[PDB]
Amino acid sequence: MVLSEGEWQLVLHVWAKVEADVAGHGQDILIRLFKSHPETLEKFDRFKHLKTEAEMKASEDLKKTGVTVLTALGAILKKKGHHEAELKPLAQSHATKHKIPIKYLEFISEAIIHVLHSRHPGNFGADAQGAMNKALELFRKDIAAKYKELGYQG
Ligand code: HEM
Repeated sequence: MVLSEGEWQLVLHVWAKVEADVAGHGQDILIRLFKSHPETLEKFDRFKHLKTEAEMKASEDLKKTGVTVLTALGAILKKKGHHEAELKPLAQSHATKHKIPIKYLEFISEAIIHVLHSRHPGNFGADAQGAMNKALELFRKDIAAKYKELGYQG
């Protein structure tokens, strides 16, 4: 697929707001994911044991991971499609080391869209949510293709 420049503009415009508070958006998105699809919290050996949202909010580890995720995703979105090199290392560790199914990446894409919408309603109308969705779908289609080349396709 190929996003038009106007769609990338809408995606990078709302992402610039996310970047004013990366750690906070990171926390929100992961808790959103773990509350919605708790089985995903099992993939994290570091803080699998967290029982409640309050515990999750107080975990420094969870907040660092959220920043690592968002920093890596933002470097991929900024490429505007030319992300081949950033994807490789990412696909290899999630398919071989952590064993993350494509399905789970759909769940987090869903959590990212939920949070942008709640935090940024003015910059996240229907056209901007459509563009973000296109950008995340593109990301998942290329990572799934790389999983396949790596022998995992989950
Ligand atoms: C926007 C999607 C995602 C991005 C960009 C992302 C990015 C990253 C990055 C950069 C790291 C650190 C380096 C590495 O291990 O390769 C990481 C580690 C990890 N990721 Fe992801 N990830 C994504 C989705 C997920 C999902 C959906 C799961 C879980 C259901 C997952 C599970 C993990 C685990 C278990 C680790 C290790 C955590 C720790 O021990 O430090 N990731 N991820």
